[PDB]
Amino acid sequence: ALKAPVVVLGAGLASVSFVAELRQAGYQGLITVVGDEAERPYDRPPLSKDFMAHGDAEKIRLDCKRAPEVEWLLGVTAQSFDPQAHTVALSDGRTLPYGTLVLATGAAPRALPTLQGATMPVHTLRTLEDARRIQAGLRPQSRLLIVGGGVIGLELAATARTAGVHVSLVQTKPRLMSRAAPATLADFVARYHAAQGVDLRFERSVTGSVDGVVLLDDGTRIAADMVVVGIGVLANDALARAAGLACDDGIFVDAYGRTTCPDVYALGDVTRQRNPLSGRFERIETWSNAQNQGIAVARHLVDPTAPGYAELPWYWSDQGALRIQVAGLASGDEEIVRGEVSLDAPKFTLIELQKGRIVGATCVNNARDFAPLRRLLAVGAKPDRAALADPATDLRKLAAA
Amino acid sequence: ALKAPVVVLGAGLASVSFVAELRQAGYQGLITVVGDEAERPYDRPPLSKDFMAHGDAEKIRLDCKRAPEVEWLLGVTAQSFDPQAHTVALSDGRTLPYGTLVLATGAAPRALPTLQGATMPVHTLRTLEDARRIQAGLRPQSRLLIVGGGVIGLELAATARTAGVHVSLVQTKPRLMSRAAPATLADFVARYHAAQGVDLRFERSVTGSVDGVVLLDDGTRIAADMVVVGIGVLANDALARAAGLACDDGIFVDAYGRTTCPDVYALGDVTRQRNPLSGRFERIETWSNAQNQGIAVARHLVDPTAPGYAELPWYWSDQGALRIQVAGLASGDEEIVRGEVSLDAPKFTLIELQKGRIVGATCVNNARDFAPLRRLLAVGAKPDRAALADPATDLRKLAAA
Ligand SMILES: Cc1cc2nc3c(=O)[nH]c(=O)nc-3n(C[C@H](O)[C@H](O)[C@H](O)COP(=O)(O)OP(=O)(O)OC[C@H]3O[C@@H](n4cnc5c(N)ncnc54)[C@H](O)[C@@H]3O)c2cc1C
Ligand SMILES: Cc1cc2nc3c(=O)[nH]c(=O)nc-3n(C[C@H](O)[C@H](O)[C@H](O)COP(=O)(O)OP(=O)(O)OC[C@H]3O[C@@H](n4cnc5c(N)ncnc54)[C@H](O)[C@@H]3O)c2cc1C
Repeated sequence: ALKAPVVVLGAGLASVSFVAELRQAGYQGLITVVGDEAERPYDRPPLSKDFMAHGDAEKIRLDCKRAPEVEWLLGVTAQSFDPQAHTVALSDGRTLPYGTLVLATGAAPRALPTLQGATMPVHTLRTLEDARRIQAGLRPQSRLLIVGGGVIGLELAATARTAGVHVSLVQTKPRLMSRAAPATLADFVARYHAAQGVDLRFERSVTGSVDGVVLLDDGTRIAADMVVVGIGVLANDALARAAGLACDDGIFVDAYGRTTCPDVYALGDVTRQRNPLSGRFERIETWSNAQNQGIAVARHLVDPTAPGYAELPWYWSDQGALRIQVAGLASGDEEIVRGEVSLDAPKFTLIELQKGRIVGATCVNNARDFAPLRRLLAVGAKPDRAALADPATDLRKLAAA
Repeated sequence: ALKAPVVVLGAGLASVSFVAELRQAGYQGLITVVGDEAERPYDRPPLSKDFMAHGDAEKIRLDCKRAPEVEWLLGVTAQSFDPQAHTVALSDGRTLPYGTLVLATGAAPRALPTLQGATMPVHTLRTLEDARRIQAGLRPQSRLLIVGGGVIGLELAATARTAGVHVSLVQTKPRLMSRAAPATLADFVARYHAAQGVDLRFERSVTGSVDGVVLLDDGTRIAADMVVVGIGVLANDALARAAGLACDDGIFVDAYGRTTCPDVYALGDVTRQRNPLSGRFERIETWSNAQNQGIAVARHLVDPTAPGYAELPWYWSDQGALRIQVAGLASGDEEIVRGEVSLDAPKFTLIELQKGRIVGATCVNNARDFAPLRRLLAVGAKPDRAALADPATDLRKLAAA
């Protein structure tokens, strides 16, 4: 089952969380981690947040303390693995044996085909190197165009506006945060960004670019000094595909993290896995999944009596004055709005229900509500809906009881 | 790898094909097949075709000759399996041990929620029992309503019209055969059925039924003596789900038929698997997949040097005077029409191309063209497109050369 030695491909959050849990759970055999970035393992959420603003990479490193006795091969790329021979081929000419192989290779930004031959700066934002490159171009009064209205693009928009950068944003869908964000939240977020001076363009797509100017499918133009593309990510599943594992923009895994290849597991952004709320497979793209799935897979490898991964999805986003938290599903058959939705000191909570059962929640500038809502969500609570609306109600009381 | 004894759950085409290939490839260990239907293994395509018309089940049995030394437990249901203990629990109180378990449990017709409490005959068409029940109600001059415009519904429509039954058909999508059929084919097929007296209703859905009359979402009614629902199927993946395998309306498998659980494989209609043409995972619902995937998985179990499953998708449908064959993808960036599309002695070929490469083909009443087209499709041929259109061209010549 858990056969030594353990080899993990990728040295991001999922990998670090996994190897720390292996050690904490009592596994004492070899652990070797192969990471292609020549960087002390680091967390990505700061890259479009405080790092983009203040630039200190020594504030964003992951804690590998709970992972003693691990050899981290940084700056080296796993090029293939042979699941029959139980070996991994590295870019430095070495080969690693494994008893258990764990693919934690994450995902990479999708390129925008229409900007392939661009002769102006076009960047994506995934790595520390990416963040440093973008930051170097955030000149005050310069013009930035962001393609894509997902959370990372919006976080960059906010950061850029704070830095005195003019920002335009092109979104093909009619709303921001089209993936896993309630419409009510998305509409409010657009109003917020518009009020901060972001030039939002909905239902437009980029058709190309010429001499520092981007072209749109409504026949118009947007001049910019830099483009940052953020239209989503694609799983880094090439090694799995080549080795014969089941993959489709993501490695399919069960709740134990098992791939279709015996002795090969996968975790984090690279996986396509069951969302327990929808009961469908999806590629989850969140910090909490990377950490939680890594921990759960490790725990069950060391102790097979442990349950499989079962945590429900959630994320957060920091966009200027908006501290956004979202859990579960973006929609059901009912939304309850707790508080007023207003640009004047924004503070509200949304609750999504399905036939009376909580299936999702949102908090904007209300961290205290979010924890009890996630507990109610976890057990599929069916609370009195007037109480959920009634601002006199205390959610922590409800969650404990 | 291939560990004896072998246990297969399900006794349909995929199972029979798999166990016959195990024997032909030289595996001599135990094989036991558990089949819930108390029927000599039989093929399903005749059920909406010649069987529905002539009623002789002894013309539709599968050949288990190439599968000697197999114990077939007919009329018994596998209730669960324990992948740790390597056992299967049967409905008759017995337990089977396995070295290799193969899930070939197929799929079952989706029920129509709006007809759940119906007080008129409502059937689906999957099994021999289903076919016999429907056939018993095909009284001449009776009225049949079919819900769903997939191939099986259309085959039943044709059979019913031939039997003198009045037929109406409700399809929610704007075209028939919305799944994997080129629009050009679908439009022609509608014209054909309309000309044979089928009352087609597009872009309508069933909202309910009252006293022998079905209600539609345009506020209208259709009276019928029998409803046959054919809005698709759902994978029979309950045992896999309960045992912890990765599933999502279908058991995920790689090209070797491996599930996420070691020593457990899956084949046929129950699987979600890579379509090599699209490069995406899909649940394939075809006779050729059931046979071909079963054979390929068996071959590779006995001989691990054999390639994984690699066949490209295709199916056929017999609808009255229309002998339809479809291979590959329903669309690309180009369609070439070979011949005239006409209700007067229908006979034509479609070819779908993507950047010059053949990615799909259709033949209506032209079996001789279909085989060379599938060969061109298999190697991704990029033939001269004027020649593909030019009716003077011989496709068999092209395929050999
Ligand atoms: C800018 C940014 C902001 C974000 N903000 C938030 C947030 O506020 N909240 C939130 O919920 N989530 C956020 N996320 C998402 C989050 O960070 C991811 O879900 C998380 O990084 C996934 O971790 P991972 O370990 O699975 O993958 P990764 O972090 O991508 O780590 C995988 C590593 O493996 C490497 N690798 C790939 N292939 C190979 C190979 N063949 N050999 C060796 N190494 C390889 C990769 O280069 C990478 O270093 C953000 C992400 C970004 C980029
Ligand atoms: C009416 C009809 C017409 C068709 N026409 C065509 C056609 O012209 N061309 C074409 O390409 N395809 C056609 N098909 C599709 C085709 O027949 C299927 O793709 C094929 O039957 C799939 O084979 P299978 O072995 O995977 O599944 P199945 O045939 O469904 O066999 C699975 C068996 O396992 C049984 N089972 C399920 N669970 C258990 C359990 N727990 N224990 C024991 N047994 C279990 C099932 O009841 C079933 O008997 C048609 C299908 C139907 C129903």
